Amino acid sequence: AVPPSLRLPVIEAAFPRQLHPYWPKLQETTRTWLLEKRLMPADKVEEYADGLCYTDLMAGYYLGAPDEVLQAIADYSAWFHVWDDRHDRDIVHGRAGAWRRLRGLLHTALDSPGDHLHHEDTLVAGFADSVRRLYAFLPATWNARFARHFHTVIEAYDREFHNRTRGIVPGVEEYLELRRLTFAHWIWTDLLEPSSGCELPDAVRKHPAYRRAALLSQEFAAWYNDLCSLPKEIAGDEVHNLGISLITHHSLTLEEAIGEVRRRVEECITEFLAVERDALRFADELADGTVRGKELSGAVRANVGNMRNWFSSVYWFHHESGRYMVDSWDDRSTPPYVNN
Ligand SMILES: NCCC(O)(P(=O)(O)O)P(=O)(O)O
Ligand SMILES: [Mg+2]
Ligand SMILES: [Mg+2]
Ligand SMILES: [Mg+2]
Repeated sequence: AVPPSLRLPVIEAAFPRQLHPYWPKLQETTRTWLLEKRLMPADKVEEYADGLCYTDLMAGYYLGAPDEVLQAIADYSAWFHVWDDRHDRDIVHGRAGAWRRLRGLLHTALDSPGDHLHHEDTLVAGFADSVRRLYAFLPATWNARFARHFHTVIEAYDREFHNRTRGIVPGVEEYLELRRLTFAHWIWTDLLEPSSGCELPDAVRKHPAYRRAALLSQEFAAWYNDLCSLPKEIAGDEVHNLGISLITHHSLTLEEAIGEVRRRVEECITEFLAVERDALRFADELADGTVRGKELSGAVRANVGNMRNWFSSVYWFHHESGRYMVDSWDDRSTPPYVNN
């Protein structure tokens, strides 16, 4: 089971895990994609890819997604972790120019992914393949919203690059704002929509209950990552972690900061339970007797159900994934699955 310091009894009792039926094929298809797109060396794909559990993380989240939608999401999620690793290595090795050029290419490819499917930088070509596929499911209005959100994510990664190269730890509130962008809260929230087959109108997805449920699902996922990834992040000189901000700016000991992060995570769960009632009541209200109302109600219900599924998927991912097993590495500062 889960060690006491990381255990969340409410998740275990009230957020039962779910798994999408396409998971076995999803796992192998993403492994093949990482190999074919040269996002990881063949030996590292064979030794670590399945053990990283990226497809499991998505298959526990976007329940009900069409298989091809889930495949594009899973490829994107694996890509997103490889990009996190590249960013980290560029920082560690002082590759400011390589990072700046990658950042510019990602902004361009995000707006024009088809143009970049055969780019010489394999990380850019793999990004472009996953994004072009994500852009084929819903109207171009959704694509434009995904792009606006991801442009903001890329710039948050750039701010992290500057923080780490200058040895700056953000303040707590600065960190919490930044973390909604580096974790890509609004991208995961956008991806609920192709998974349930419907672009939600602005009036629906901006309803306060939908917005707050979406926010709390992501805050839990990001801050539980902070709690569980703290050991590897301290070992890797990462500065972006709520516990690190608390130690640096509020004078907490390691133990005190861990307890504070845990309490904030636990409160996300019970705040989510309150707002979920309101979001499901809104879903009921959307079912106004019309065909479109039934469609919107069902989509909102499926999306809020997946906001709930994110809690359990993220919880178990952190205990299953090889990504965080720092105690097993020869060099605690260099995870074996990254290209160093
Ligand atoms: N979400 C991507 C990877 C992370 O969660 P990880 O802790 O590096 O796995 P980050 O903290 O960098 O956001
Ligand atoms: Mg990271
Ligand atoms: Mg990161
Ligand atoms: Mg982390």
